[PDB]
Amino acid sequence: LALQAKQYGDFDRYVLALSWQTGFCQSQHDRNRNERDECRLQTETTNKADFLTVHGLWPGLPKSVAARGVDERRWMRFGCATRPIPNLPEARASRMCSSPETGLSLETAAKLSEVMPGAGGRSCLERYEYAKHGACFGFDPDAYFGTMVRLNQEIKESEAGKFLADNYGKTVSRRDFDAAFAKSWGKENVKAVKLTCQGNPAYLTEIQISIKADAINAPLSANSFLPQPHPGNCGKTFVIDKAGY
Ligand SMILES: [Ca+2]
Repeated sequence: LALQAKQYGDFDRYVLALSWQTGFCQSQHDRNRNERDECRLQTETTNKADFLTVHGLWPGLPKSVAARGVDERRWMRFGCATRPIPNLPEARASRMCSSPETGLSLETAAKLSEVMPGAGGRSCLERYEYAKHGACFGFDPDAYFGTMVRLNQEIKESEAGKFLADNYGKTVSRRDFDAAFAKSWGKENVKAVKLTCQGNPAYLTEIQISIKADAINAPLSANSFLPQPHPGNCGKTFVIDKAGY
């Protein structure tokens, strides 16, 4: 089912946010944070690429919102909660479950759980994510979360996901990662990716990909991406963290 905005739909992109699950857990641990049930339960699996989980799908700054004075950073920080508009209740990471239940169908909830360990349960990551990046757009939750799942799978199945899989636990260079990405989607789209790392030596924690708003309901190709200015804080070499602290 197609993902369509009903309000503030005049934005040009979506940032698919994927996290290297193992790395994510590794960081929460090293920062001395409380271990979540998703990390405490985290365990080794057959397809290493499956460690690439869904974090979210974030629409870019809507022109109609920018027109009212909202800037890129404010948008990145508050999303649907920016003022003067859309001005919806702020979604807080410290109380994700306090955000409104999305209305996601049981079927889509199950598909999401398989790839978004933080969804539902006592985390409620999907409520936080929808309140911040979807509610103000009137997105059908099913089409919204259903699209994240699809995109995550296509990524995992491309040379990008395979790259991660083959270098599981190894140190890689941003250069080769870029070649892996460019291999499936073109050299010119390498700048659509922002990588996030933690620690020193740096290890991967998240992958952010800029996708054209107009190409969101189609299988990814070399015309689905938009370059963006932030390479990330990973440096030219980083580690594809393995499961376990
Ligand atoms: Ca680890």
